[PDB]
Amino acid sequence: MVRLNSQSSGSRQEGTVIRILERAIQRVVGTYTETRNFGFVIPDDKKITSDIFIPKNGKNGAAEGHKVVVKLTSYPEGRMNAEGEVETILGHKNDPGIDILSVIHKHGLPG
RNA sequence: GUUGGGCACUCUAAGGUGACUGCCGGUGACAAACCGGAGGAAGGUGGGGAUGACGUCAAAUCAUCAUGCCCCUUAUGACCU
Repeated sequence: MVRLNSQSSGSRQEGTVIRILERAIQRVVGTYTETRNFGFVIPDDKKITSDIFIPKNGKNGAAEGHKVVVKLTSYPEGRMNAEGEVETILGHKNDPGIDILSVIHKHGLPG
């Protein structure tokens, strides 16, 4: 649900998200990255602007540069990013056919 | 510590070493960089003080001092209370 702002700064009508009724995204594919004490995953859907925090026990074997599926445990809240767990490792992002395989996982196509 | 007690530690202060993106992940010209690893007291210009250029104000000082020419020169010298 979106509240309608009285003033628009442009041609189109502006609005603010007041409430979330239904959550669409529950899985996110991306590229895993390893920091010192925690992971992240950079989402292939760039419409997800924020990097998904992976806690160290959610890594499940994912190395640097591996395309990974990630299940959302939490959503973003304030300035905190979304956290998750690596559900699947696809492989490395430079391996032939992982590009397409990443698509197959992004939509949730049958294996 | 008061005393014997080597003197360990601490302190004192001479002489050294120590940080360099050096090394390791990513990233990116395969480089630089950047992001984050470690190690270390210290992390990415260690932190402070010291040491700049050519400037102009005929800026200020003859009550720092000195000073060419003036003036005072039994006083514009000097001494006391």
